[PDB]
Amino acid sequence: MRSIITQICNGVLHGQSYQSGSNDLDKGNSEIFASSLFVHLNEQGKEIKDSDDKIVIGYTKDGMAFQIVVDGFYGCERQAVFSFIDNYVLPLIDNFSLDLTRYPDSKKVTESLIHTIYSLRSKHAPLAEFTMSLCVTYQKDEQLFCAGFGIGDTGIAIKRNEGTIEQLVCHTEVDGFKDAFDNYSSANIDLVIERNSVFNTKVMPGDELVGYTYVPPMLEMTEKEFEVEKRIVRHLNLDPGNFDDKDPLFSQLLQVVKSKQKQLVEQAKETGQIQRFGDDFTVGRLVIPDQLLINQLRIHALS
Ligand SMILES: [Cl-]
Ligand SMILES: [Cl-]
Ligand SMILES: [Cl-]
Ligand SMILES: [Cl-]
Ligand SMILES: [Cl-]
Ligand SMILES: [Cl-]
Ligand SMILES: [Cl-]
Ligand SMILES: [Cl-]
Ligand SMILES: [Cl-]
Ligand SMILES: [Cl-]
Ligand SMILES: [Cl-]
Ligand SMILES: [Cl-]
Ligand SMILES: [Cl-]
Ligand SMILES: [Mg+2]
Ligand SMILES: [Mg+2]
Repeated sequence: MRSIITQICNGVLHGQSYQSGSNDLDKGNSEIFASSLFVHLNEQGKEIKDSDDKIVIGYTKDGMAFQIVVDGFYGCERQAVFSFIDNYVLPLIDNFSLDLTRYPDSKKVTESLIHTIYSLRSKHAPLAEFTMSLCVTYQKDEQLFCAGFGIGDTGIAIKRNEGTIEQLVCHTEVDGFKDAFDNYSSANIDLVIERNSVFNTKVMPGDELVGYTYVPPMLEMTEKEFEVEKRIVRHLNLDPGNFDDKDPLFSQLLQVVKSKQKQLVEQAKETGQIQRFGDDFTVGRLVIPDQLLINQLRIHALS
């Protein structure tokens, strides 16, 4: 392993939360929070499974930043999922960044990467069934860019230095399907790619990527809905109307989620009825580095 991992979270045990803290190596540019928003009450309004989510954030040996957001389907497979990401996905990231620099069409480079990941999964990790988005930075033409993709229900948003929030990877929903890295979706990888998210964008130091496995659904908006041959596909974005330009997006998302979750739990308790809703909740932050930090990380990777 030549990449530098500054934050990692392999699930969290039921009933617990995880807050990573900052890592001094990348000057507090990366953090993870992991918990569960699952609520299950009896009729008293009294409370009644571990997380399958994983986030990895770090830098290649070339100092390029990456974030990987993963959501495993099934609790009995979670170690197969977490091992697959370590053993097969992470070693691809450095060459992905180099191929984005070296080839003219980022869309072809990313489609090739997605095909490779399904092939490795088939050959080496049949029990790793999971949705995933990822992104990496790369340098071209004396500027910095970020490219990646998501298949399934994880998302990646970006808060730009000037304060604008944009979606890079949307949460995709397809009627009657759960598109994913799994045996079933591998039958038509190119159709799966076409209806999910691939992106390529210029970034500046201080732009802030926020990856997440889940948010309470009233906090998303529908960016686009379209039909495929007949199923409806929905692209769901974090709704920027809940945010402002001052604090980091990671800070504001945790605050807006926690306020919404206290409202949901209060409503659920007061109904005098069984209630069950919510899911595992894992959030990663990655601030795009400046050149000085990129150079420091390259040195650290060598020594
Ligand atoms: Cl590695
Ligand atoms: Cl660590
Ligand atoms: Cl913990
Ligand atoms: Cl399960
Ligand atoms: Cl392969
Ligand atoms: Cl093989
Ligand atoms: Cl095998
Ligand atoms: Cl496996
Ligand atoms: Cl480009
Ligand atoms: Cl397969
Ligand atoms: Cl296909
Ligand atoms: Cl909505
Ligand atoms: Cl810079
Ligand atoms: Mg899920
Ligand atoms: Mg899951």
